Amino acid sequence: MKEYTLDKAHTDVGFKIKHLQISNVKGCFKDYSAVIDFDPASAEFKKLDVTIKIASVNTENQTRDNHLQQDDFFKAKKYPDMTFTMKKYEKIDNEKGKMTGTLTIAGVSKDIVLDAEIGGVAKGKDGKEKIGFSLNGKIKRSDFKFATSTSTITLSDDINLNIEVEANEKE
Amino acid sequence: MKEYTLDKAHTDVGFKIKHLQISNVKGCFKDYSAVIDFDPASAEFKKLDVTIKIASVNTENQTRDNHLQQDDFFKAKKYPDMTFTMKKYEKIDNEKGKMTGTLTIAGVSKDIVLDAEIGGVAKGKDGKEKIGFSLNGKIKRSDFKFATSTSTITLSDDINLNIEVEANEKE
Amino acid sequence: MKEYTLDKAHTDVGFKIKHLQISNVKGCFKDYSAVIDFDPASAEFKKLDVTIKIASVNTENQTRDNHLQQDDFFKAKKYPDMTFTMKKYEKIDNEKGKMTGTLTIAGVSKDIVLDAEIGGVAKGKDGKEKIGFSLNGKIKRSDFKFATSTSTITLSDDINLNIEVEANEKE
Amino acid sequence: MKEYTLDKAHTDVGFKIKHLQISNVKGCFKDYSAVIDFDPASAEFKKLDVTIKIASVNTENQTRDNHLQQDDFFKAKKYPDMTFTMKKYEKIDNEKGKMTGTLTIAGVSKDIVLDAEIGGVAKGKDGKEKIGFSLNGKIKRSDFKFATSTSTITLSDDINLNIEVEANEKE
Repeated sequence: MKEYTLDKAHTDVGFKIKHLQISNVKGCFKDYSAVIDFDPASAEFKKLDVTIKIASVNTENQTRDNHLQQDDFFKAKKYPDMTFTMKKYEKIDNEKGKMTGTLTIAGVSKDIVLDAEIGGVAKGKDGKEKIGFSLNGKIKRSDFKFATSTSTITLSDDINLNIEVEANEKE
Repeated sequence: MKEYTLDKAHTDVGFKIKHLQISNVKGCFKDYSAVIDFDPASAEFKKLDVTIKIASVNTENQTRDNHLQQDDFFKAKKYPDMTFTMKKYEKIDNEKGKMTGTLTIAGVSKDIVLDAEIGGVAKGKDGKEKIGFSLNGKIKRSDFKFATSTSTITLSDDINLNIEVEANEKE
Repeated sequence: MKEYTLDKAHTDVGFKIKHLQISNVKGCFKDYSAVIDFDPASAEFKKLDVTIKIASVNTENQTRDNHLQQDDFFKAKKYPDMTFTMKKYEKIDNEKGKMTGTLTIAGVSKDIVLDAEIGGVAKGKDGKEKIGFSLNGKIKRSDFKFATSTSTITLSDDINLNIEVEANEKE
Repeated sequence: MKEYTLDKAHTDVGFKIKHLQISNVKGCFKDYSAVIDFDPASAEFKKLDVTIKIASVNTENQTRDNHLQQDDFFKAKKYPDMTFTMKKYEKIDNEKGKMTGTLTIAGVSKDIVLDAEIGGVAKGKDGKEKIGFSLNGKIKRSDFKFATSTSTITLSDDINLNIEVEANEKE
């Protein structure tokens, strides 16, 4: 038997413990097209049709973006683009209305409601029109059989859409 | 009715989705004392008794460390220190043995097994002894009624102990 | 050395593994009062004020109901009842409208939107009026600092309200 | 405007909220073979080699068992059986020892340690030998690239082995 004294400098009294952390993935699409018909006399949308290139996704992370394109997500090879087609705008007042339309994600289509909020209608610098509005709403991955392999525990079943639009008149 | 064209520069086609991520909290204690009795003739521990100042915790994060001291964790005001007392060392070979002892966390005591691995026995520069060994083992929060408020989902019930020791002879 | 043969009848080749499962808690309140003013000429609500006795909760489970009354949830001793007060009904059509009101949970108050769906307006058997409608909407625990101790991982931050009402005229 | 009174009998003041629950899957295998060489003079194992038919899994649930056989788990078509081969038994005392061996799950092989606990050595009714022992240890899914598609959040990375054996002498 012999007695020792720790060398505190090369001793580590250590532990490891596993925890969960919840976080929002925020993202946009860099490339999309839209057709916008709007009547400032009555603050009603007449036609709103959007096409989004799945390829142009951006969640501030290079390799998750690539991963989004694969079979367990978008299947961008087979289904390059997602689309929204307005079917009905039901006015609440000049600032607010309920928009109903058909969303299509990887070939599966469902009708969704978005909350339209008109953040501002104007005549621009040059005397030609502008508008600024938002579309907001929650859709469920499950309604679109989207990313079915991934559990609703790991990744939320709810996707929150925030479409923020500025837009100028045509020709 | 009037037709518009998105201004892609001030338009954001955006989404938010919640996901979970698992991660290890790694930590040590900066301040502890120990008594170490070891027989290099037989590579057996004879006495190993450790006291750790809960206050000296470090998980590379200032405000979690403070939080660790509160009621839902250590209760460092009431129970300033955690202690380990060896009761039995059962040798496997010169490199390996099973250590049994009493761990006390916030006044609750349980007997635990650690896996002793002797990483090296030597005579130092000055002809006085040194040893380097590790103690490893898993303990359960639940066995110590520790952090009972926190679910075993958020934070794992299993804590992994890694004690890495270098140590020199006495007097 | 000696050779043995398993007795398959008293041998168990076993394993244990921990998994997570997501589930909806569904619940109602057995005891509440309400004041309902509604104009069948225009299908507009005029006044809707509800008081719910927290005590009368029911989630098909005896001991969770008790637990709901405690500090980490409702605090029913201090705050026996939750209340809803309509501030505005904005009509969409005769079947649908957006209801805005003040919800109060344990003394904290926030304005919420519910989706009113009029499932049917009638003159009853006896020539006196009836109506059947639903109020639906999502509120966030966090907006009401509700059950703050419980993580948004264990229990969802989103509560989904489904108020299903049948109701007859007065005097 | 007109005033109504709830019909409490056909009114439901309801809510839905999502929570997580952690649970142990307990399971065994109904069909396996083993070779057991053991020396009661010294309480040492000499050879222990086990083959388990993945097909014979049982987790008290019909359709999860089927699911276990598929690509995201066992791949029982390609890899019908898992195997354990003892490489070393290191004795602690007559009741306890550390067993090291090669586990093979779906063609991937790793060396694992089990804790042998001899629950009893005897001469049976007929004067022929019996033994009762347990093998216990934790293995990591990740070490065997097992069920890689499933997150370590949904399903724990740690599998706990409990092999409980009764066994009689040969010929």
